[PDB]
Amino acid sequence: SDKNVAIIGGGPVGLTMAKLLQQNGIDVSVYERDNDREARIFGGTLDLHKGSGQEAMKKAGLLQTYYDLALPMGVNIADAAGNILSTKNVKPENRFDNPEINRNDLRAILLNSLENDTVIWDRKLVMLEPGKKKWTLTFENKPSETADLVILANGGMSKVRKFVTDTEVEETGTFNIQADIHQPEINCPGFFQLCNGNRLMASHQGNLLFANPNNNGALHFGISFKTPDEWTQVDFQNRNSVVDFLLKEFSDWDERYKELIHTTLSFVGLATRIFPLEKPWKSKRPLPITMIGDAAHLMPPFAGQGVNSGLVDALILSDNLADGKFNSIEEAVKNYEQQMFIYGKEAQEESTQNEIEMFKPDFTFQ
Ligand SMILES: Cc1cc2nc3c(=O)[nH]c(=O)nc-3n(C[C@H](O)[C@H](O)[C@H](O)COP(=O)(O)OP(=O)(O)OC[C@H]3O[C@@H](n4cnc5c(N)ncnc54)[C@H](O)[C@@H]3O)c2cc1C
Ligand SMILES: CN(C)[C@@H]1C(O)=C(C(N)=O)C(=O)[C@@]2(O)C(O)=C3C(=O)c4c(O)ccc(Cl)c4[C@@](C)(O)[C@H]3C[C@@H]12
Repeated sequence: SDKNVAIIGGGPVGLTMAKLLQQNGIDVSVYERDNDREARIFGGTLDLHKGSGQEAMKKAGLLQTYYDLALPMGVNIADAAGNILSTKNVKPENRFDNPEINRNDLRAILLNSLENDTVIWDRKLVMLEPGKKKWTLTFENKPSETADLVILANGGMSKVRKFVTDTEVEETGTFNIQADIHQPEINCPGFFQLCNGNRLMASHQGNLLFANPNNNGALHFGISFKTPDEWTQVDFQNRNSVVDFLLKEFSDWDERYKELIHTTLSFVGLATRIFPLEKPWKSKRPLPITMIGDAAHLMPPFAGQGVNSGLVDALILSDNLADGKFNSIEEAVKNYEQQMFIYGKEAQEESTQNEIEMFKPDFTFQ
């Protein structure tokens, strides 16, 4: 390689891709939407499985650092009334597939690992266009740049996939509402104490509640349900409008959980989406281009596949792009994509499948 790569998106999947390339010498860049490095990343915690997510960290020398920040966490399962199954973390296993890390923390660990100015902040890729030998990358109100390989690694809603595949995202039919509570122990004591330093999942009448009670000192919860045919007709801008819907749905549940709803300051309602690995991707492409993470195989969050498969993506493509066991870039990508279409479709089938089971009328996590 006498060339350069451009990864669109500073996600955990993108930044990883960046490290694994950079430590092999390959000249690389990460164009990130976010306005600066201390931008707050909304969402839960992530857990890197020992088979996969962890392996990539290993190969970047960051596995250790990952544990250092990660927190092993037990899981309580609950009725609407009260407790059902507790499960602590047995010390034989607290260093594996469990350790829940804060999304920002992971990025901090990743940004450290990269040379300075590897990530160009406030760069919102609006358009991608292939020239003679280089792609031309267009960013909203910033100068364009060019590169010899673009790796799309920029979210399940990537607006810029066209050169790789005509496939488009699809809503699965469920919906998720997600929120944070700061100082959970004061603002939802009832709920905090039901968690008891442990994650919490409870299900009742095709309504699922999940919670982590300790995400860097804030509780993050999720509510889930098949999308109402009524929908759409809840305003995620008016908190009163969201609260009123959740209370109608959650009327049955204990006083403790209703506190949680009534306390949340603001909600983030996004539908469950899939970007299916259905057709093979375009086999004639103007220049070399590929996709990793959710830009590749966006799938329902109901299985902890997601970041893990996506990190595997980096591990594989990065190896391919460095070992010198391929004759052209085309071939190295075209090979990574074969493998991903395999464990990828697996991960998706699994997630879809878990999705179906949970919202089935009468479900218990036991
Ligand atoms: C509610 C919820 C819960 C989830 N829970 C889990 C889980 O528990 N375990 C798991 O493995 N997965 C989970 N997922 C999926 C998980 O978040 C993703 O797999 C992973 O975070 C996505 O990694 P990524 O870097 O490929 O995507 P992203 O993290 O979305 O990274 C893309 C990056 O590109 C940036 N970007 C977007 N557009 C542009 C652009 N135009 N130009 C430049 N940059 C851009 C974004 O800002 C972002 O920084 C969950 C998803 C949701 C919605
Ligand atoms: C966003 N939503 C889907 C869930 C959610 O709201 C969570 C949260 N911390 O509040 C999660 O734990 C989740 O985001 C989350 O992390 C889950 C998770 O890790 C997981 C894995 O890895 C394997 C099997 C299962 Cl059944 C799960 C499971 C159900 O615990 C999911 C739940 C989701």
